[PDB]
Amino acid sequence: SFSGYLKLTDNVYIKNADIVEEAKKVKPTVVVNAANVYLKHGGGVAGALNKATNNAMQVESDDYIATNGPLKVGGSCVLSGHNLAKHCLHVVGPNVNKGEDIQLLKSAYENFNQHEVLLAPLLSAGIFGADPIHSLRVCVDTVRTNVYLAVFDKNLYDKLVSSF
Ligand SMILES: O=C(Nc1ccc(C(=O)NCc2c(C(=O)O)[nH]c3ccccc23)cc1)NC1CC1
Repeated sequence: SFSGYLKLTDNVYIKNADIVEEAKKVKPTVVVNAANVYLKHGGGVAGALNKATNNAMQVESDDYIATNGPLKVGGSCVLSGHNLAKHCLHVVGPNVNKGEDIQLLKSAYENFNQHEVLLAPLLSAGIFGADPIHSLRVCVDTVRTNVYLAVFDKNLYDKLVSSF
């Protein structure tokens, strides 16, 4: 099971870890991907998860978009977790670097409530441009199911814990 996580609330836990390595070790029921609306997994968490699947995540994602069209910002879809998890919940948080509305971050975290337990990154953080301290606050105030947050950067992890 999940190990070495610091407890933040009744249901939110956090660890300084690479979500790829965490997923390979735990093989959770659900791993969250920090997706974009086109499911083009180029960089950040999405690029790293896709690379770990040997591009199988991108092949499945392209078939999903060809059938269904793009997701909405704040929306999600459930696909295979391949070699990382039973399922991957692809969630689209707003990308501040593309000018998207930061109020959609709460809608993005609401997708997590459809799953009892998840391994996840902070949405809209990293290359999506939002303040990770804000993202953690919205996560704690929105998600009611059990969420295990993996924060790649050690210095950001320490700041997130110390300012919580
Ligand atoms: O390449 C990797 N891992 C690996 C590579 C990159 C990341 C990463 O961009 N993280 C930042 C991030 C966070 C976060 O950390 O809060 N949230 C986000 C939301 C959207 C986009 C990005 C982020 C994460 C993991 N592993 C290989 C070597 C075995």
